[PDB]
Amino acid sequence: TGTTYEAETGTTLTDAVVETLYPGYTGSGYVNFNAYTNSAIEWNAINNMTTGTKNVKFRYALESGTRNLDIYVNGTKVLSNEPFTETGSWSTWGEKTIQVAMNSGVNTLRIVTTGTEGPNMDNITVTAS
Ligand SMILES: O=C(O)[C@H]1O[C@@H](O)[C@H](O)[C@@H](O)[C@@H]1O
Ligand SMILES: O=C(O)[C@H]1O[C@H](O)[C@H](O)[C@@H](O)[C@@H]1O
Ligand SMILES: [Ca+2]
Ligand SMILES: [Ca+2]
Repeated sequence: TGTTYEAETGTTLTDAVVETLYPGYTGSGYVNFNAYTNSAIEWNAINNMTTGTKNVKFRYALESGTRNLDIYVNGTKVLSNEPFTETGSWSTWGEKTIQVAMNSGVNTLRIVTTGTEGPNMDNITVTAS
């Protein structure tokens, strides 16, 4: 089952805001990226039992188009312009899973816009791959 970390709480936001306009989110809301570039969500407390490759499953909404995010783990960029494809509606919450290396113990993960803005981001769920 893993751990789910909400996007809206327990994070640091840059040019991004907590929003509740579209229904279906988990927790208290979701995050809306505001800037086409350099908007960010940083999770500061991703807590793993083991070091290894993780499945990081983003729950997100994206009415149309593809939007690409840079993905950092423990301060190092590890995915460049990773695509988030459309869900069809701002209240259609889809899932996208990436496979990235993380350490045991406490880690950080930061996702950043790069020129196409971002999906509305609900949470991430991290499991061992
Ligand atoms: O070590 C791991 O990968 C897993 O550790 C578990 O305890 C966490 O609940 C899960 O989120 C991590 O993916
Ligand atoms: O296209 C976007 O990024 C934005 O479009 C609308 O403003 C929508 O209400 C937002 O939730 C979304 O973030
Ligand atoms: Ca937005
Ligand atoms: Ca949420």
